[PDB]
Amino acid sequence: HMISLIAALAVDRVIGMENAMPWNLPADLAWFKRNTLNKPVIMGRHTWESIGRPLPGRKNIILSSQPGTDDRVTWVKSVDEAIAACGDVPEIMVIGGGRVYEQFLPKAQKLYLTHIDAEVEGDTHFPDYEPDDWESVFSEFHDADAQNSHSYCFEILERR
Ligand SMILES: NC(=O)c1ccc[n+]([C@@H]2O[C@H](COP(=O)([O-])OP(=O)(O)OC[C@H]3O[C@@H](n4cnc5c(N)ncnc54)[C@H](OP(=O)(O)O)[C@@H]3O)[C@@H](O)[C@H]2O)c1
Ligand SMILES: Nc1nc(=O)c2nc(CNc3ccc(C(=O)N[C@@H](CCC(=O)O)C(=O)O)cc3)cnc2[nH]1
Repeated sequence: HMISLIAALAVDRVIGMENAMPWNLPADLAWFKRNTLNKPVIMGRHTWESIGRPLPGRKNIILSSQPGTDDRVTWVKSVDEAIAACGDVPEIMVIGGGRVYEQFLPKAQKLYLTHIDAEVEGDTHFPDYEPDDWESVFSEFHDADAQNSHSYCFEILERR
């Protein structure tokens, strides 16, 4: 199989602020849905709380060292257990946040990254990955518009 990370990064790899997303980009949330639908998604407990409900049409797997508090999703206590709980699927999507991205990046073969042209204060960052390890296989830039207040670029990287 294959482990992929998907994330949206503002300037300086900022991904979060006070457990929220510090921007509003519906085209990027649409890209997120398109690339995770019908796949298992692994997330940390903070990100589970920031989303606030199960993502429909996906197997939601939550990492936490503590007992689960919601039977609509699957709770696991370690990275290996989270991968196992995904079953035999072609692609596992890891959807953050910072702590969880850092643990799965060495296992990932593919990164789905949106680069957002936005300056935001953040307390959470995407991990600092070695660019030599990754080949860009897809890149699509979009200007800001009436629905998306920042320009953004969709990128898919495959591990070399
Ligand atoms: N822009 C994006 O693409 C994106 C993606 C996701 C999230 N975010 C932002 O990221 C921020 C949250 O990221 P975060 O780094 O603060 O927290 P996180 O990684 O979402 O969750 C961290 C928690 O997950 C659990 N956990 C992680 N690894 C574990 C392991 N190996 N074994 C057991 N439990 C484990 C622990 O929960 P316990 O404390 O219960 O043990 C830990 O406290 C929020 O601001 C969110 O908005 C942005
Ligand atoms: N590219 C990317 N952008 C993000 O905003 C993102 N966010 C997370 C974590 N946070 C969230 C927050 C909300 C939703 C969400 O509501 N998605 C719904 C609505 C899709 C839409 O609005 O178009 C979904 O069904 O996927 C997903 C992830 C993880 N990876 C990401 N990856």
